[PDB]
Amino acid sequence: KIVRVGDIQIGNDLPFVLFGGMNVLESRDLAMQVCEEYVRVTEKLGIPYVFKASFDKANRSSIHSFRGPGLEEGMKIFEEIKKTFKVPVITDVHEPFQAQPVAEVCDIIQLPAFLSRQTDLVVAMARTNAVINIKKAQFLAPQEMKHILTKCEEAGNDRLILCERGSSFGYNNLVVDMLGFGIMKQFEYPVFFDVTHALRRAQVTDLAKAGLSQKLAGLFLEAHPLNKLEAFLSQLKQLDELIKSFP
Amino acid sequence: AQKIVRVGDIQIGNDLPFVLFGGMNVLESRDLAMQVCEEYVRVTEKLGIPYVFKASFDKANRSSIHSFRGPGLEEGMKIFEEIKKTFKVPVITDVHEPFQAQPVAEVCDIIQLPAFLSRQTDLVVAMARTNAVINIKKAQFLAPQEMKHILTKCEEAGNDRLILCERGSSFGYNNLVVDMLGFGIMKQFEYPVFFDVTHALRAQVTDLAKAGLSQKLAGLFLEAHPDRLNKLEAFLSQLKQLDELIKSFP
Amino acid sequence: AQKIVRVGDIQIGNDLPFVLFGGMNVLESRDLAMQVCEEYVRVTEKLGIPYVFKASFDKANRSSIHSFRGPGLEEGMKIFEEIKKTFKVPVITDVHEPFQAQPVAEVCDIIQLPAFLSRQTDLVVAMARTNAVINIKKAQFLAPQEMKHILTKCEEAGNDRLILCERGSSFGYNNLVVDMLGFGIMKQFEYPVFFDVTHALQRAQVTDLAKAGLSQKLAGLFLEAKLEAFLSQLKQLDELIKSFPAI
Amino acid sequence: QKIVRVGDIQIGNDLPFVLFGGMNVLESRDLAMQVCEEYVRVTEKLGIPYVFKASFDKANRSSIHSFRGPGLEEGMKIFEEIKKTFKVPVITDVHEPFQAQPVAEVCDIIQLPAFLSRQTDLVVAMARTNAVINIKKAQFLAPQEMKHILTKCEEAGNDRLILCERGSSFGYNNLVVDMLGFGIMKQFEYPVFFDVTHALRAQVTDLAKAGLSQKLAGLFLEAHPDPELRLNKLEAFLSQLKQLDELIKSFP
Repeated sequence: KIVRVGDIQIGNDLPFVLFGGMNVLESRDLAMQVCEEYVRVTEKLGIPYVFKASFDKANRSSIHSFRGPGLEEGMKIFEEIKKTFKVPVITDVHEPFQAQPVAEVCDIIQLPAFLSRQTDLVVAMARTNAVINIKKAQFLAPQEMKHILTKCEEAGNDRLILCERGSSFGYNNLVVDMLGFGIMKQFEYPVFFDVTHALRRAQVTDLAKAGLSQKLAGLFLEAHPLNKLEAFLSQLKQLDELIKSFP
Repeated sequence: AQKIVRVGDIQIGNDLPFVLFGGMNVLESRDLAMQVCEEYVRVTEKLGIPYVFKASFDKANRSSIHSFRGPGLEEGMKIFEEIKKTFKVPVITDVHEPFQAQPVAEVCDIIQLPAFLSRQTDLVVAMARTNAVINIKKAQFLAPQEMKHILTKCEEAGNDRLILCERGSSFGYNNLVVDMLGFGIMKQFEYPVFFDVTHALRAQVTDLAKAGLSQKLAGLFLEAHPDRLNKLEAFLSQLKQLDELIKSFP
Repeated sequence: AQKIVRVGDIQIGNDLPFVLFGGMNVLESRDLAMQVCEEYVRVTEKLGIPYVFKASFDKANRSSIHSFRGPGLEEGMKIFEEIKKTFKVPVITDVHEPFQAQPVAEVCDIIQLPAFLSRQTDLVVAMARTNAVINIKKAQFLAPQEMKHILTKCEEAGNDRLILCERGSSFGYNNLVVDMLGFGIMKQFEYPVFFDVTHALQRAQVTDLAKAGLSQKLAGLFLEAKLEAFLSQLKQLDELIKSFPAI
Repeated sequence: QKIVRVGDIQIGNDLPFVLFGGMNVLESRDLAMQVCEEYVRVTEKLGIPYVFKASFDKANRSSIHSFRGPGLEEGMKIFEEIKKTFKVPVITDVHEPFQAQPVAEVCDIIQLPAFLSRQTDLVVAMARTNAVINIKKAQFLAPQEMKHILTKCEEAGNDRLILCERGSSFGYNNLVVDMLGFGIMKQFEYPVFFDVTHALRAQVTDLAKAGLSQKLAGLFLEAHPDPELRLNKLEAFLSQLKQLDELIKSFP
């Protein structure tokens, strides 16, 4: 029900926790800059924070023309971010062997939606007793999440978080079914919602709001310099406080 | 520009406090309706929620024949006059055959175009004559953007007093999903945007209504019964609180 | 066991050769109604394909209050009487209001119950009372098994001369996808099942779907318009699929 | 319209359909050869080109425990037998990039799983082996989106591609097959297959007839001795499909 990561506490009954950061570690310079701006706002408003970014992008369109810095170099950037900002990090691992080294640097490891069924990957990630973030596949029903949490508990990892990213709706279109948050919460694991990955900036705000009204452990953001974050997160903190106060 | 629609002392719009279209599904008995309306008027007066009473006089799109449909038109419009007298408060019902558009609008301030029938011309025009306010139900197979053409018809049939209702969307077979992004898109057409929470499917109703209201909406559509009605106060409290928050955001 | 619906000297049935319900969208003009039907009778006569002329005397769902609607009831009937006289062919039309069911069923052999109006009791009942053939249109939001209620309504109201007709299902927004398994599911109710090839759209594409729909062993086709070559392939296909013993 | 040749088998949307049939997974050395033998007898007797189908690992499942298959090295020895015994090409699914290379050494056609059809590394590894790639269409991807994966293979060294249809997402835990999908995917000129058994009763029969009426290059079947399709009942059903394929193919 509650998941501790350093000193940050994560639960559906607790104030929401930002998972914000980048799509991909472009450079060390941007990683630090993005991360610095995020801590500044979140510390101002009193929102517990974790830095998000991939080191590897699987779904690219070229043999080698930019998945990001890779396992060795990405890990060195996460290591520097942890030093400077004393903040937990989160990244997603793609191949089974990477889970072990990555869990040593990264506090939370993410389980990509497309690969969420692959047994071997699940187990590799569970072995590391680091906290696993299960991304919910767009062709999957909330009930199906139970089996993914089971393999995890059977491999002896019971620090798990569900992160919703929207269901498939006809061709190419996605819809976020809000009743799914509820069905997922019965599993007693913290639930998150990925807002940027579920689809102007008007939409992102509306959808983020609509997610927190369902009473969630937290949120995903890929923002990039944005720097209009203060107005946005404050409304969310206000709403979340209202929402979590309800019997 | 955002649009404001006015009825018997009531301000309905996307930027204003949310309005309740609440009552019962169908007019079962002249007595039961009073009961329900009474309980509604108590909580709404308290919470400062502009309330309109809601109930259909005929359940046409029935599942089976010989099933209870309701009191019919005339029988039913009487029961509407009684609630309207006793509780001094507007009424909304759905009208199914074009001919009944005028008698009904004599009694009811607001008339509701049923989803299945939203596409068909004769009835739309018939409601637009009555210079009443037309509650347009969105159908589960219509895209939000497609609401534009129903808006257009009514405007061109001589009514500019319009509300859109979201009722849900088709999601495989016998399942409905409510796209939150839809409200954004419909809000652009100006005209208040309401949400039917009941007909979008216990406590899933509370979740869904909360999700709705976060989108900054003109009002809710909602159904209750003594066999539910009892836990109305606790439910609308939270909602109003949240609405107070969303509507104050700059 | 499977039901045969008999209209004129024509048999309709999921086992009997397919029947074309071909014709036009709206009765544009008398002369234009005659022309289309002439071309249909000739081409369907040449091949071995039972034919029934289809058309609307009223377009109730047109976008804009001012856009052409058709000849209306009395005028619409006079063009159907003329078609009957000239071509000695049964007709099908859709009925929009309860009071129409009788005068229409006096001229028209088959009456069609449009989707959207497909659940209104007062029209279904009105239409069943006329002892014409009911062509029940399948709504794109309604599951195939859901067609029992509409059938039952009709049966109770005193009419078992029924046909279900498939126009597609809602797939996300605006898109319609035709669930081939639907035909099996509706087939079990034993009334003749048709497919609306044209209204399953929004090309060669109409042809492909027509082929796919006919491979499921169907009472007929619903088509609006080399028509001759189109049907000839379909006639051959219908012949192959219908000679197949059960596996 | 391209034509993919494997051994003496022509594969193509204008050509006679090709059966990619076998079983779900290599439950054993024995059961493999029993399924293959039945397919081969009915194949020769009907004269329909045939490619044996079996997975060597069931990489995703519900529970971690128990059965997933023989494994890579074990599983390929079965494929060694089957090739040697019955003179028939084989097809399996590759799940990780390091596998594509030793899998192609034995299997004539490799299958890029639906879920992993987007992950570049697997695609590239496979396209290096020059063996035929059968790209599974993802349940959440529009037929139009199959161009990018084709382009990833062809720009990578390999233009011997098959597309495959497994059904699209239709609500929760439920699928529909879009028939207009076939005619869209065909516009890319590679051959297009339908996986009737992954698209979900004898309603597999009905789907296959539905697919084959779209003038496809071919089709997927799984059949078993005892389901915990029936392996002994293929002839009457494959026969019906050939007469239908022969018809659909003859049309101008």
